[PDB]
This record gives sequence, structure tokens and C-alpha cells, in this order.
Amino acid sequence: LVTGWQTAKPGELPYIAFSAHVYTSAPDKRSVTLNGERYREGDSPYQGLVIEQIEQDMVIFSFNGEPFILDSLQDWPGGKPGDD
Repeated sequence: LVTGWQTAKPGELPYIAFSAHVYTSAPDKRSVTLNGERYREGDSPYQGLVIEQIEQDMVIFSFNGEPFILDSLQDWPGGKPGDD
């Protein structure tokens, strides 16, 4: 259903289809699937969205400094993680 990263206004994130999540005690073996691609802790799927940590029930990003959290399989509808 969503593959790749739609264009987005400055300071905003496009739609994020969060379709899969793998958690292991081993940190480097965690993964999330965002917009049809698999990512790891440390990766930046979109500028400057960084995957900070993959937890069991959520993933903790930073976006332009500020933390930004999605629960496991929780999509982002698009926008600034800010209002809503």
C-alpha cells in the first residue's frame, strides 16, 4: 500500500506506512518496515528523521531534534509531529 517517501512541506513528514517491526534482545538485529523498506537503529529513512531506538512496543525517532514516537505498526498520517 505505500512505498517510498512522498514529498513533504519543510519540517513535515510524509505518510509513513509502518507495516512490520522485529524486536530482539540483540539491538543490531531489530528492524522496522517503513514505507516498504526495512530499517535499523541509526538509519535515517528521510531527512533528518533518524531511528534512535527500536523498542518492543514502539520506535523512538528524532525528527529535527525533537523526539517522535510511533507505536508498533502505528502509521503517521503525514504532517509536523507537532500539531495534529
